[PDB]
Amino acid sequence: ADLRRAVDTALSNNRSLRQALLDIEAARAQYRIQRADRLPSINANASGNRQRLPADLSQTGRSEVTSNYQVGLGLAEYEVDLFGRVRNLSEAALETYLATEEATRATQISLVAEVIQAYLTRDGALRRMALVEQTLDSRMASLELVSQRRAAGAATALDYQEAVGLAEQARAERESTERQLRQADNALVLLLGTPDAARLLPATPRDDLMVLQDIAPGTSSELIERRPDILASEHRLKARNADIGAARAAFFPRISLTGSVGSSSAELSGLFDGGSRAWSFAPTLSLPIFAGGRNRANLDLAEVRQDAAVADYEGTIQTAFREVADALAATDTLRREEAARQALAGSSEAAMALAKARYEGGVDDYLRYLDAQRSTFSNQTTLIQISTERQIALVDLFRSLG
Amino acid sequence: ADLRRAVDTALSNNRSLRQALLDIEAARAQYRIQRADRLPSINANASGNRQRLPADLSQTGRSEVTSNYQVGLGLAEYEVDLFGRVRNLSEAALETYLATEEATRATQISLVAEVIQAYLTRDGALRRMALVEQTLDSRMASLELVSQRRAAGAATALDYQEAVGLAEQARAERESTERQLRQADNALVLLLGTPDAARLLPATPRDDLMVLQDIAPGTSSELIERRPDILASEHRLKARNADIGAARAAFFPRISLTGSVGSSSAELSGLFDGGSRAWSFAPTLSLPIFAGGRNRANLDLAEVRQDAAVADYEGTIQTAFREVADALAATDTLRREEAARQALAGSSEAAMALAKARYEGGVDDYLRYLDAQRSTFSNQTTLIQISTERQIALVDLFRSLG
Amino acid sequence: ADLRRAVDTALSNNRSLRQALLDIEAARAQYRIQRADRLPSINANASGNRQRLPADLSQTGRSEVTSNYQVGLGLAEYEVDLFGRVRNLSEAALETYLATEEATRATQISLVAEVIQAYLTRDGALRRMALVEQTLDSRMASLELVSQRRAAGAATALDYQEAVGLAEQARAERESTERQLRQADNALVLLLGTPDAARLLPATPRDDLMVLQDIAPGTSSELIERRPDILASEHRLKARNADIGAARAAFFPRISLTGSVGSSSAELSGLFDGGSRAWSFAPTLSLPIFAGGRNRANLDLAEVRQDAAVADYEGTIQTAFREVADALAATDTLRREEAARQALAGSSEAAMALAKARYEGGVDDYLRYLDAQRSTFSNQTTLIQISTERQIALVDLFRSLG
Repeated sequence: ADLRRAVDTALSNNRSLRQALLDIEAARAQYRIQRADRLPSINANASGNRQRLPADLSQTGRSEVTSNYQVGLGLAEYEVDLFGRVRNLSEAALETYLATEEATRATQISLVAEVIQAYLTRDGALRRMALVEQTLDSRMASLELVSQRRAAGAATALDYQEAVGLAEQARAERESTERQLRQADNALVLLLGTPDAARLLPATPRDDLMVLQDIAPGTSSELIERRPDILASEHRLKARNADIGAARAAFFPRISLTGSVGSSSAELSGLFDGGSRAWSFAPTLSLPIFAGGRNRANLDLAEVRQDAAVADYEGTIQTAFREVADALAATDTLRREEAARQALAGSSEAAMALAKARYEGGVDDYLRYLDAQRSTFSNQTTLIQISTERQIALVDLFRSLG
Repeated sequence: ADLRRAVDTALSNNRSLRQALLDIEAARAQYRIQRADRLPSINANASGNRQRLPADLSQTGRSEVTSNYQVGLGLAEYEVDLFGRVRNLSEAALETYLATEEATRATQISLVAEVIQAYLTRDGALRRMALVEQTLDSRMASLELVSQRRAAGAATALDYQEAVGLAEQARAERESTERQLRQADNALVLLLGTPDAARLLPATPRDDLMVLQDIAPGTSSELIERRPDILASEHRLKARNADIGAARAAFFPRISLTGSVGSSSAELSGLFDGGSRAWSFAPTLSLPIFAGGRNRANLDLAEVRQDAAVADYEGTIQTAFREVADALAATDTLRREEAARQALAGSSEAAMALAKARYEGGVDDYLRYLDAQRSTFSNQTTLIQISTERQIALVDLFRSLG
Repeated sequence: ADLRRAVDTALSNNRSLRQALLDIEAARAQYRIQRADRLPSINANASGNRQRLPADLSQTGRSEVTSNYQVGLGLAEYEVDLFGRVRNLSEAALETYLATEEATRATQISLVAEVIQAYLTRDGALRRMALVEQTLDSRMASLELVSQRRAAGAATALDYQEAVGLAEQARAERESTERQLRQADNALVLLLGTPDAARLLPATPRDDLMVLQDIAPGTSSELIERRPDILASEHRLKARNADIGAARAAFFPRISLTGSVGSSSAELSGLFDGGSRAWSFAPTLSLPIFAGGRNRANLDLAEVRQDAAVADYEGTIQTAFREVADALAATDTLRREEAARQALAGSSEAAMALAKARYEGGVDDYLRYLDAQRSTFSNQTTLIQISTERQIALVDLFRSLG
């Protein structure tokens, strides 16, 4: 329940997700930029050229100056396309935008998985703190009791020293778990991206289930169509195919019309006089009859780049298969390992029942009971470690499946 | 033996390796592109310009219309190079291609190293599974025996509980080793890059020698001459020197030759008529007498980049030296460590022989013999871990030596 | 004291630091390139064009050939700016240079941190070697003593075997510590960057204070004003905020002045004749009245990029906060953990003193005294790991604080 709230807070507030969404907007931006090329590029051109062979003659000087002033609209190099290398670049940018969309979706999924994993780590750390704190209390009781035994003379100073060492070891273990818990809290507050994230998280552990325990892997073909990074690789491959199309179109002759319409006169005063509405059409065909590789090696470059995109697609698919298979193996083995560790914890708890029965029966002293307590609580905390690690493995499996 | 088969399968099928050779074909294509600039670049130009000062007059209107149609060949701004800045870019691309060749060779070497290391890890994991399976069988034997002793009343429930806990601990250990083995298989499958990779590997481990156990490091100068990434950095430094040459050439005047040949007429009907075989010839000397840093800042940028390439080359040399030194230290220490661990395993085996002699002699019960079994089994698997890690260290040493 | 010498050697000699400094020189050069655009770009242009409708007529042929030769200076497209898009690019280059300065400062401080951490690791490894060497000596002494006891028939071969195994385990531990020490030495010599770096480091550990033990974190705002990476992110944000200004200026009309001055003649002989001193001076107003998204998408791309820079700045702030919080938590918990471990080491020391008193008193065996020595040396060496890790945590806290 709180996982959903934390994930919502992250998606609303995490900075890396905002960066990814802005990458989305920028991909749309250059897609629009490239798409603008297909449409006419007409601009208002107001140019005045003063050219003359002798010197001086400024501001209507005494010479044969020709001062042309061309003011009007100009079609700035339209490229009508037989194959649409402009169009090829256009849907190449479109494929880049789609790949960016898939990549941002993958980043969102990864951020959610990190949030859940850090949450689970924090919960496990809280449980381990309860366990280690009460184990240190058990060691303190044992140390005090051995201290009384030595004071009464029934114990050597060596036993007091070893009890002191055991208490120190318990303190060091508690310090290590405290450090782990603080690191987990800081990681969570970073992932949530809000300075009040320490207020949105519960202060105590709970035994409530948080993530679904059984997840069906399905087939590899389904994973191909659902995992975002594979989709991103597919879209990049499509973009590289678009680049191959552009390179192929570059072979063929390119025809461009340069147009203009406006006024022109030999003097500035006649700029807005009748009879100067000039125009210029200039269709031009360029075709390199011998490229020398200038156009060909571009084609081979695009070809090999598309092949590299194919290889990248295959490699990403294989990596995703590797990752999901690892997650499945980890989840299965960890389910069995947690079953074994739960059986072990139950065994130590049975030892608790027996040792307590003996102690209350006056057969075993308090030292044996406390030793049993420490044993069972060590077993319980090494159970919590495995449970947390299994939950993290489940989250990784969910992330891998998309 | 099967290691070479796995390496062949990887080099034939690995997707990242195919990506590397595709990067080499791309780099070669890029060099071809840059080399095409040195050779003449002519193109067939067919242009028709129609211009007139008043408006309308479309399709031979009544005015002083000026229509020009030029159809023919044209040399598009040849740069006659006194310093060969085009040539400088040429062998800069060539050095980039050679550096990419060295980098791809290094990637192939790394792929081989990972394949070998993963395969060794799989072998060690198989041995560890044998070890842990028999350790768990020992634990269950002792558990059943203690269960019988409790049933007969000769043992407390505490002993039965601790035997249960030990069996659970062994089961958890077996689950951990199973997880490790599955992950190793998955990594090997990914490295081989084929869905049938599980058929190219043996289901059982072998004690045969696998990789050469002693490798001579030689001298540092040799490591400079053989290691592929060092060669890549050297070729990149040579490329940066060629860039410095190009920037120096940019200071000097450039001779730009532009020419054309074809037909020109005032009307469309007269394009293919006699007496229109026009031609152009326009050499140009572009030399910026005051660059303002436009050409000088390019220069110290190139010199700074060449110095940075020098620093990178030295840093890569030092990194390779660190890697080979680390690999040598690891190999030596691990040889001695495996000697110690083999001595320890032999010691546990001798203790096994003595405990078995006692048990068959009727002096020690079965529990002591089973305890000796578990002890020797743990020692033997700790030996296998060191042996596997030493093999991995040898492979890392080979990889770092090129 | 030797830390200052080592870090000075690093800054003088480390190849990655020299790489960063050459990166600053490159960034300064790239800014000089961009700043050169604001200033006039004049060009000594010497061009000769020969064009005529019929064929042949080369070298003063018999036709209407026109041979125009222009030799002289030329102002190559001065862009007088109403908003300063060139000025905006200059500001962007300056911001990039400042960001690179902060990044290089960050690389320097990180290099210092790694040098100090490696040096601390080397010192701790030396202490651990002393400890493990004497632990192994104790194991060999116990092994010899048990061997002599067995030879006299007072011990079973089982005790000899277990003593042998213990000695082997101690040897394996010694090999592991030797490997760690060698790796630390190699890392240190790589960080220092000189072949004679191992000459510059002492071969013995020392107990003096090494870095300041208490460091005050201060406020978050102060860290915002001191950490180099956050300053680099701020400068990159400023660069993008100049890019958005450049894109905004791209909307507005831009004026270019193309000028020239020199000689013109219809024949080569008359190039240096009187009255040929010609010139041209040509306003051009370029303004796209209908961009079609060509400029508008550039504008929103700049907006999106600046927003992404804002997100980057915030994310880096949060990352720095996470790092300093982790460092503080680690330092505090590690201070308490080292206190506990020192108490434990003192406890084992007192236990060894008691065991020695008993042994010299003839009550305890030499085996008991040797075991007490081994226990105290194990506690003392596990103290050194905590102390070294605490020192490394302090260095990390210093690094994260800038």
